[PDB]
Amino acid sequence: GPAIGIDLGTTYSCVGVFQHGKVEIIANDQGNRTTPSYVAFTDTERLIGDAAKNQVAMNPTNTIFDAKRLIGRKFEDATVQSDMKHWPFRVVSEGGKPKVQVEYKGETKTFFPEEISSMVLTKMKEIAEAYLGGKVHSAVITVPAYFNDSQRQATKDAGTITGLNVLRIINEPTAAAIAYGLDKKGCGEKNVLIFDLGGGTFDVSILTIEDGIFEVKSTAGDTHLGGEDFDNRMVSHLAEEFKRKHKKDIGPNKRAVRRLRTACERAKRTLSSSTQASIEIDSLYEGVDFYTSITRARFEELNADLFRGTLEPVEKALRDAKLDKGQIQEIVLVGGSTRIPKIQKLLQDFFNGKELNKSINPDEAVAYGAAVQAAILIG
Ligand SMILES: Cc1n[nH]c(C)c1C(=O)O
Ligand SMILES: Cc1n[nH]c(C)c1C(=O)O
Repeated sequence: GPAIGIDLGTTYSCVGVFQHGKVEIIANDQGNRTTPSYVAFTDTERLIGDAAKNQVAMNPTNTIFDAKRLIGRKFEDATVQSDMKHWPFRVVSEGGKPKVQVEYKGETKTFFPEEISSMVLTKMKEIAEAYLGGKVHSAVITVPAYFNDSQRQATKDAGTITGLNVLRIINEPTAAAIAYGLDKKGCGEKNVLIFDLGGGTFDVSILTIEDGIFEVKSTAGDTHLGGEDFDNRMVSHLAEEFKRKHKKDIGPNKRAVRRLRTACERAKRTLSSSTQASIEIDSLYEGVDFYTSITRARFEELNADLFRGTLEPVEKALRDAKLDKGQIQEIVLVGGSTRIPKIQKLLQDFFNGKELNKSINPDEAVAYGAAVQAAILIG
């Protein structure tokens, strides 16, 4: 082909290739194995991916993210009207469809959600082409299992605009199950729970798999819960610590809070493999450094409700599928937040000690399965 898989994610995207019998997940030009689903418009240029996310603080009204929350919807939809209230960018209506409105080269422009997503897809396509050489022609692109046909078709339109032959739109939990070979493992029916906790969304899906055929039995979750919520908890804790030690409230100061959040995001990643993380911020406020450290136990304490709370969508997906938790044959971890040991422990204890499918980087599992599926389709 080449055989290409794209996870077009709400805040991050991932691209993989199936080559010499195996998947390789592809790092972008900054060496990052996942790429922000971000597009920024400036006085001179259109930035995509890491370049767009890196200047977001400097240009928030013209930096688009979350276009996946708009794609395939109507402007009048309850979710659109609700989501709009939390974005720093303007959303407007054209023929009843939402468009983002930005400043670009000193003029006002509007873009359909599939136009922003096509720009993200083009960046993923060029990432794959730098890695492979030559041109990428086709891709499997994934969507959430709860997406309707307008959302699916608008995702496909993004691919068409990019100039990709979209071989198939497949469900994200389905691609994760394919990554683990669960359609080929021990071939009756398998009940598979996919536990997908990303940066800003939480999706639980129950699939059945039989003779290589997938059926979505139930979906549950929280469309506004992710890793960013855990970082908010750490930011409040550490802002209070800075106040206690240095008698300075950084709360009213946008830059000090943003820099604290950057340190907290990085600390949280380290806490997935170490029991402590060090914060090293130079001149956080009024020339006062903030060098400190945080333990894993403290991180878990600050997030006790949020982590334990992820089991309620698990219980609801089971009740909707009319399954007892003992009837799940496979559990798959997806999304960067599933690396958190306390989340893995809670999920494993809920499932009476059952081992978790977790050996694939969870932020890459969806693109990994999409790349396998692409290989099958091109043959
Ligand atoms: C680049 C690119 N890919 N898709 C679109 C719509 C664009 C653009 O217009 O810049
Ligand atoms: C990487 C990483 N390690 N731990 C976490 C929570 C992540 C992530 O990507 O969110």
